[PDB]
Amino acid sequence: SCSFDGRIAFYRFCNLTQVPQVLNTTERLLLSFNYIRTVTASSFPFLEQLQLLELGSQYTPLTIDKEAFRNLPNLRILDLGSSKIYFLHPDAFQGLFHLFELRLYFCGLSDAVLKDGYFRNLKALTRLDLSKNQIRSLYLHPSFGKLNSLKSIDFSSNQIFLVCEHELEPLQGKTLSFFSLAANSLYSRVSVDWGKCMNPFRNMVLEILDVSGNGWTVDITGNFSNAISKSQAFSLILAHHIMGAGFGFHNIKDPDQNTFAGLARSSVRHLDLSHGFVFSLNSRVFETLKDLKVLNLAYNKINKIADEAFYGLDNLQVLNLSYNLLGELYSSNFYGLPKVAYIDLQKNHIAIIQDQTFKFLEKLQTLDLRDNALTTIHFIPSIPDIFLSGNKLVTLPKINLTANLIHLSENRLENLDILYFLLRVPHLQILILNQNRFSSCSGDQTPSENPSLEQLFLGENMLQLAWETELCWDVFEGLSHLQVLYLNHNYLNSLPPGVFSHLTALRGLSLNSNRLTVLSHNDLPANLEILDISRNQLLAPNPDVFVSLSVLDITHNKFICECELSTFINWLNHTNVTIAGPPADIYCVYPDSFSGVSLFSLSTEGCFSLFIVCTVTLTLFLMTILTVTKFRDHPQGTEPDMYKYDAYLCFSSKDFTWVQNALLKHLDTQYSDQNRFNLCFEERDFVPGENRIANIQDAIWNSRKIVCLVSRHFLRDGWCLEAFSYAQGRCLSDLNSALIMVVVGSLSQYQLMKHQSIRGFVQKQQYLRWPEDFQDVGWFLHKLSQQILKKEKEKKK
Amino acid sequence: SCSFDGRIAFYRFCNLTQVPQVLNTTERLLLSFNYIRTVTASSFPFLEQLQLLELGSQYTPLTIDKEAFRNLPNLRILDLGSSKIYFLHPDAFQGLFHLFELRLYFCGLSDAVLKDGYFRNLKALTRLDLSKNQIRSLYLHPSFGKLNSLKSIDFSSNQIFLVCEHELEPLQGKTLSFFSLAANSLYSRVSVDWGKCMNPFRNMVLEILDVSGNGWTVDITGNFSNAISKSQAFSLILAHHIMGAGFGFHNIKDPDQNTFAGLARSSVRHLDLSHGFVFSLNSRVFETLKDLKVLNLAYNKINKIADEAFYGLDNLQVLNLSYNLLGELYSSNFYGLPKVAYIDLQKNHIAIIQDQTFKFLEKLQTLDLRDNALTTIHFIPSIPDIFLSGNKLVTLPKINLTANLIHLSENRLENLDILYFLLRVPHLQILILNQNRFSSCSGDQTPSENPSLEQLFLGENMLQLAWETELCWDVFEGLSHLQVLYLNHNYLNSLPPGVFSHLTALRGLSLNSNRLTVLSHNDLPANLEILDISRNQLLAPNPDVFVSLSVLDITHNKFICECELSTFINWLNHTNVTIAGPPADIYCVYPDSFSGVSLFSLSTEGCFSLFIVCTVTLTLFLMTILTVTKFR
Ligand SMILES: *[C@@H]1O[C@H](CO[C@@H]2O[C@@H](C)[C@@H](O)[C@@H](O)[C@@H]2O)[C@@H](O)[C@H](O)[C@H]1NC(C)=O
Ligand SMILES: *[C@@H]1O[C@H](CO[C@@H]2O[C@@H](C)[C@@H](O)[C@@H](O)[C@@H]2O)[C@@H](O)[C@H](O)[C@H]1NC(C)=O
Ligand SMILES: *[C@@H]1O[C@H](CO[C@@H]2O[C@@H](C)[C@@H](O)[C@@H](O)[C@@H]2O)[C@@H](O)[C@H](O)[C@H]1NC(C)=O
Ligand SMILES: *[C@@H]1O[C@H](CO[C@@H]2O[C@@H](C)[C@@H](O)[C@@H](O)[C@@H]2O)[C@@H](O)[C@H](O)[C@H]1NC(C)=O
Ligand SMILES: *[C@@H]1O[C@H](CO[C@@H]2O[C@@H](C)[C@@H](O)[C@@H](O)[C@@H]2O)[C@@H](O)[C@H](O)[C@H]1NC(C)=O
Ligand SMILES: *[C@@H]1O[C@H](CO[C@@H]2O[C@@H](C)[C@@H](O)[C@@H](O)[C@@H]2O)[C@@H](O)[C@H](O)[C@H]1NC(C)=O
Ligand SMILES: *[C@@H]1O[C@H](CO[C@@H]2O[C@@H](C)[C@@H](O)[C@@H](O)[C@@H]2O)[C@@H](O)[C@H](O)[C@H]1NC(C)=O
Ligand SMILES: *[C@@H]1O[C@H](CO[C@@H]2O[C@@H](C)[C@@H](O)[C@@H](O)[C@@H]2O)[C@@H](O)[C@H](O)[C@H]1NC(C)=O
Ligand SMILES: *[C@@H]1O[C@H](CO[C@@H]2O[C@@H](C)[C@@H](O)[C@@H](O)[C@@H]2O)[C@@H](O)[C@H](O)[C@H]1NC(C)=O
Ligand SMILES: *[C@@H]1O[C@H](CO[C@@H]2O[C@@H](C)[C@@H](O)[C@@H](O)[C@@H]2O)[C@@H](O)[C@H](O)[C@H]1NC(C)=O
Ligand SMILES: *[C@@H]1O[C@H](CO[C@@H]2O[C@@H](C)[C@@H](O)[C@@H](O)[C@@H]2O)[C@@H](O)[C@H](O)[C@H]1NC(C)=O
Ligand SMILES: *[C@@H]1O[C@H](CO[C@@H]2O[C@@H](C)[C@@H](O)[C@@H](O)[C@@H]2O)[C@@H](O)[C@H](O)[C@H]1NC(C)=O
Ligand SMILES: *[C@@H]1O[C@H](CO[C@@H]2O[C@@H](C)[C@@H](O)[C@@H](O)[C@@H]2O)[C@@H](O)[C@H](O)[C@H]1NC(C)=O
Ligand SMILES: *[C@@H]1O[C@H](CO[C@@H]2O[C@@H](C)[C@@H](O)[C@@H](O)[C@@H]2O)[C@@H](O)[C@H](O)[C@H]1NC(C)=O
Repeated sequence: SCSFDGRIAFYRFCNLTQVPQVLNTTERLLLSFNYIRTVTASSFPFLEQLQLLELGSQYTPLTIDKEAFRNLPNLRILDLGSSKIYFLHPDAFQGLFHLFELRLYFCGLSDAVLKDGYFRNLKALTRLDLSKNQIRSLYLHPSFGKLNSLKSIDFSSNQIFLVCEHELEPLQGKTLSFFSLAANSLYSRVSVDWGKCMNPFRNMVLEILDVSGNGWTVDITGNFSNAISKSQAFSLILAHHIMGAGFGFHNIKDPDQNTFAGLARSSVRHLDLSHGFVFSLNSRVFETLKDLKVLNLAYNKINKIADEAFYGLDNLQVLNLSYNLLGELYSSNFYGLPKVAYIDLQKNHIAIIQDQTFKFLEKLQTLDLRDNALTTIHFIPSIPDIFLSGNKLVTLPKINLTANLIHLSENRLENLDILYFLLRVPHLQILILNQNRFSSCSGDQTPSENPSLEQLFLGENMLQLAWETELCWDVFEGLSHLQVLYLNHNYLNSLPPGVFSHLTALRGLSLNSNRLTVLSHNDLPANLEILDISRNQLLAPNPDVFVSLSVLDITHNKFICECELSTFINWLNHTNVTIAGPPADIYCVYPDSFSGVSLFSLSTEGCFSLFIVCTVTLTLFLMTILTVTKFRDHPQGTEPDMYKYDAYLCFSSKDFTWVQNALLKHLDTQYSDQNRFNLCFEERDFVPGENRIANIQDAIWNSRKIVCLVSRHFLRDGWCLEAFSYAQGRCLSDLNSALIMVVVGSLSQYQLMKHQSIRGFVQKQQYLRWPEDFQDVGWFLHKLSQQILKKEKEKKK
Repeated sequence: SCSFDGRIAFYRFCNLTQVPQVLNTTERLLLSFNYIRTVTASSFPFLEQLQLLELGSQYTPLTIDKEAFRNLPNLRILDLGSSKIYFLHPDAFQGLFHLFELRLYFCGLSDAVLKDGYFRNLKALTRLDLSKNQIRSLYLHPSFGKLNSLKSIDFSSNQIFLVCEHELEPLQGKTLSFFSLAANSLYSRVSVDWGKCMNPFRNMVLEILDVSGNGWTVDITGNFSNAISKSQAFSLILAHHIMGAGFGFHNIKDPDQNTFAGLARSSVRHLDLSHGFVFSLNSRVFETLKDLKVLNLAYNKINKIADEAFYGLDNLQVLNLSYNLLGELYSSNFYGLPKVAYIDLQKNHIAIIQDQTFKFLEKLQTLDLRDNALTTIHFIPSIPDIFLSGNKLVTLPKINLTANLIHLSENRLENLDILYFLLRVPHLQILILNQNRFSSCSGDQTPSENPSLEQLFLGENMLQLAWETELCWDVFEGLSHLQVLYLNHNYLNSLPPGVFSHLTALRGLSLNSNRLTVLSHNDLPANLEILDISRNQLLAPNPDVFVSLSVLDITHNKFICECELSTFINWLNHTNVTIAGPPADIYCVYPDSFSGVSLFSLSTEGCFSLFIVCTVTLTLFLMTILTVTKFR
């Protein structure tokens, strides 16, 4: 099983009938590599909370009866992969109301025609997949008309030879409906129809159109381009064929001219050539298609790049050149792409990038160069974010203010390319430097000019000898990451106190996997929440302790447990458990006799054992069964009746910003995993079956208390339903702890209409107003967590 | 210190001068993560029986003087790793007579040229290593001529651009000397010399030749393959480059035909492609090389294999295909490998193996398939030994007499695959079955026909309900291993006496971690030396005792130290100390007052150290209910 109570998997166990042992709350069920064959009615009346029900995977089903999936309303998707169904029953998929996708990969369609298909009662049917089938006719059945949510379909590996006009009637029937027609993928078609009254693709807007391998020869694939004329399609991928680019080159230099002749009239926006194995890319390829807003080239082997190659693209935006470089490069790649913005040159084998490379550009706002090249920045436009990982030594950078994001992982940098790069990016926020193997660290000429520096990781790297200078002297909110910096403790003994002096808004410093001997403590910062210290050789105490410190990781370190240092072992004990890390991962090293004991067990004695270990286990057994009772909200299971909630939160819709961020989060954070402090709502947990006013009525009985949030808006339409209820039937008295008033905002007097119950709970004056200052934020949470846990007043007098 | 008197290790202690506290008999000294810098004469006149003296590891040695290692004749190896020496003194390594290997990993050679090197007085110098250096010239100094014991050297991460003929003169001087030239590994070379009177590798037999990453482009690397022509090399690894196989494919389809052109003349015997990241394996790769006596493909990612893929290999023997499977498989992989014998398909991800897989084979004598596939034996030739572990349910086996060794660990077997597989292996000797989780145990249809059965371990498994039948009725010298078999004590009561009946030449039976209630004793075997009995719930004595029993393990068991069973507690005593196990690990369980006391301390009476703790625990359990309800 993957997850307890929810996710259960059964990967090949050879069962005959379904598994009943599973619970009814199982949301993700997986039955594959098994056999059931005959699927009779009432198959799964057990589970009713399913979503991911991957049934069909080589389950070799022979037939399918009706009422198979009747008790599966919340059924999201169903994957009938590699199945062999012969008989298809009309009312088999009945009851599936929330069915979106449906994978019918190799369902064994011996009954090719889709007319007999039964996907009419599937309105939420979005992505209906049909691959590895034997469909002969592309003729869309009238049932597609009802399919409004139908967004994508993948017709691949079927058959379909001719594509008449009459086979596209339901298409023109819908005025607004996206359609990712992924047909003609790995087929054996021959010809199609053209002309007629209206072209088969005339007055028809499609989302996506794939033609991954259509014909056998270039001569028969030209007629098809004459039928796709006058068609408004977003994308159009011509993959698995084009081995070379050019004026209009595909295979043979003679019939390759009639191809672009039909796509010239149509205004193509997106053109992709993935897995096309384009060796050479001749001069001027996309010239007829200037309306190409976005292009795509994934997994290729480009080598011929002319200065007139990308010409024609007057308005390009996106362009992913993923794995298609290597084999030298020239100067000025994109000379005709001023409006370019996003480019993805991930995973390549470029040697050395020249100076003038990213010439004639301006609107470039995102440069992703993962494992691209040796990187040489000189004429790189205003790009806010850039990714440069998996590289080597980098040369002088050249960027501007616009750069607010930048990444550098798994590299080999120096103290030059980092200084100048930061000199003009005060808008920088996130920055990463993991496993860069820093060579030399300057005194203060590397991380200069960067006030808004938020994230800054310096893990796995080396410095000039050891840390002995302050680099972060201008970084206020600098969250550093010092993981194994190979720092020699000899120079760390006289560590400059002016390093952790400027840092005032530090969230947490992580000094782990390091190699120090004396753990200095400069508690100048006051916003430090954590300090990870593990895999070290520390053994030195310090009276100076931070104020906001809470979680101090100090596990697995060379601790000397003898009579020499008794002041250090004394500090860690005085710091209570509230200020310490897992005691379980702390053992003494130096001691040969005693090895594997936590510091919170060693005896502080100055330099009969069976009695010692027998008395201490008794003293342990004297307190551990005396403090768990005392130490360990109001238990719902001990309540007289059966209440489901602790407090019903009554509020307004305009004041959701507070009830959703502060109130709920501060009352749910405690005993969250224990699910003890539950809150009743009116929109999160309701009954459609029920009435508005009464929805609150039931919430009163179920909840232990009622904590409303009176406001200048809560009176406008939140009290209009409450006051009316108090008139007829009474429930909440005056001086009872059952009701708790909370004033989030001062409410005037003119707002109060003729309601007599609103001014009744204000007369008693027992509300909990929201403090204005931030220092008072806590005294409110105290009482807000008290009055509710308070025992309700009894009925007797 | 690792071992008393001999092995002492000082891992990061920060000490200027060497540790004088060590003894003279210290054979293994480890001084790393420290600092000494100036190494003056008479460094270690204390220790004189050293062998493993790893000195240099980031010890940042600035300079080195003479007479440093004078008092270290028995000094075997020295590893100066990650060091930074500037000045090299000629007579620095004097006195080393038994110095074999020498690791100079990143010694910081600011004085690149090796002419200034001083390794003449080192005759025992076998494996001289020089990695991560800055050597520019491959020119071998005349000093190599004296190095007769010089077997291997690793020239990696240096510089070396051109490899002339004149840089390979000391080689031709020696008529008999193995040399594992591991040069050109991660360099930045460009070209070499060709033609001339004689080729640079003409009339020169080498043991090993590594070229892990040489050029930058396929074009410049083709010149190198034309200079290595006519060379008698035992091995030749082309690693970290070939991302695809084929008729002679490497990178670009045009300049990859001139590669095999030069290696065609030279008769290659060993060809390895480790860490090559070979994805696709086209048809017919090694065709020009038919003299390849042995092959090797370690750490690769082979998706699919063609039928004519392994074509060309006429006389193959060894073939370690370690971690390079997954991605479906076809029928008849090695159709052209009759003479193949040893193959290593360790660590792979194969779903199911077809019927006809090991077709056209015969001289296969050792099949190692550690964590290979679901294993489906059908057309397997005469293979004496085979290793099948880290697998799942195994189907009907098909082997012959030739199989004398077989292993099965960490699996899920039944009573079918073990029966038939044993029906034709009377020559079997060793057999392991640790953690196989046996499903159903047959009465006598599983361990049949196997007289020469020597080792037979049945640790961690299950049987039909419990042990209640004699399986080893034909196994004479069968050394069983019964560790935790989940045997229910209810059926163990009527344990068939005919189980330990046939077993006469038994060395020792291990009945540990089990869960029996009564310990029976059928002393029929007269050769049983030992009988491990621990982690059980036994409490039954028996007059029948073996004769050759010496060590009887009987610790950590549910023993009832009361007045009920007095005959059992009286037996373990008469059996003397010579026939017993560690009394220290024997404590009473059932009792609550008398707890934690060895059977050889209990008194036999009819119905004082561990007594005071039983009284102080009561007094503190009485004085507590008193002062708790009062305090807080
Ligand atoms: C999973 O299925 C196992 C196999 O069930 C059947 O076993 C015999 C009787 C044959 O008829 C075979 O075709 C069947 O597959 C069960 O033993 C097992 O109990 C099942 N798991 C559950 C739900 O307990
Ligand atoms: C699993 O769920 C089964 C069906 O539960 C309910 O049955 C009736 C009472 C209706 O209220 C219906 O809406 C529900 O589906 C139970 O019969 C069964 O006891 C459950 N399994 C467990 C946990 O016992
Ligand atoms: C492309 O279409 C061309 C014209 O097809 C038909 O030719 C005659 C039979 C007319 O009467 C009418 O049916 C059409 O105009 C073909 O000559 C050519 O072969 C086609 N290309 C292919 C698919 O091979
Ligand atoms: C850039 O292109 C990326 C890859 O696109 C495709 O992803 C799948 C469907 C493959 O099977 C293959 O055909 C392509 O590689 C996208 O993930 C990314 O969204 C694209 N950039 C944009 C516009 O966001
Ligand atoms: C980076 O910015 C340089 C300076 O641009 C501006 O100069 C004057 C006009 C002021 O308005 C000032 O605030 C600006 O900083 C440009 O000269 C330079 O071309 C830019 N770098 C690039 C992308 O070439
Ligand atoms: C150790 O902890 C002592 C108690 O701290 C807290 O005291 C009140 C406010 C309670 O809410 C309680 O639960 C807490 O444990 C401190 O008085 C003492 O200063 C601490 N030791 C140190 C590090 O000085
Ligand atoms: C745990 O620490 C105990 C108390 O620590 C401190 O002792 C003195 C020096 C006081 O002035 C005050 O700071 C604290 O109360 C020790 O009594 C005890 O032995 C320690 N436990 C262990 C691990 O032995
Ligand atoms: C190990 O070395 C310890 C100290 O050695 C050095 O002492 C001075 C000269 C400083 O430069 C210091 O940084 C060095 O670490 C000794 O105290 C110790 O006794 C030595 N270990 C032994 C052999 O007992
Ligand atoms: C270690 O050995 C030192 C030298 O002892 C001997 O000196 C002359 C006589 C030679 O025969 C030489 O081979 C011998 O090693 C001693 O000074 C020293 O005490 C010894 N260390 C110990 C074990 O105390
Ligand atoms: C490989 O060698 C090519 C030409 O080989 C010879 O070069 C000199 C010695 C001439 O005088 C003549 O003997 C030959 O033509 C170069 O064209 C080629 O660039 C070299 N490979 C590299 C490093 O690119
Ligand atoms: C079979 O191959 C085994 C391991 O292969 C590799 O050995 C060396 C070169 C290392 O690079 C290692 O990482 C590899 O796994 C050998 O142990 C074995 O000797 C080879 N078979 C032979 C011929 O004996
Ligand atoms: C296993 O052995 C079978 C029998 O081989 C022999 O048959 C006659 C000729 C006698 O000489 C007898 O002693 C031998 O046992 C073969 O038929 C069979 O092919 C072998 N199994 C394999 C590897 O296919
Ligand atoms: C150890 O055992 C000694 C011998 O016990 C029995 O002596 C007679 C009565 C025979 O019947 C024979 O079966 C046994 O050997 C005791 O005398 C001695 O008390 C024992 N030691 C202890 C634990 O007290
Ligand atoms: C117990 O051992 C008795 C004699 O003890 C042995 O005495 C001498 C001769 C040495 O061999 C010494 O090692 C022995 O401990 C036997 O008389 C007696 O039969 C043994 N008890 C049993 C198990 O029957």
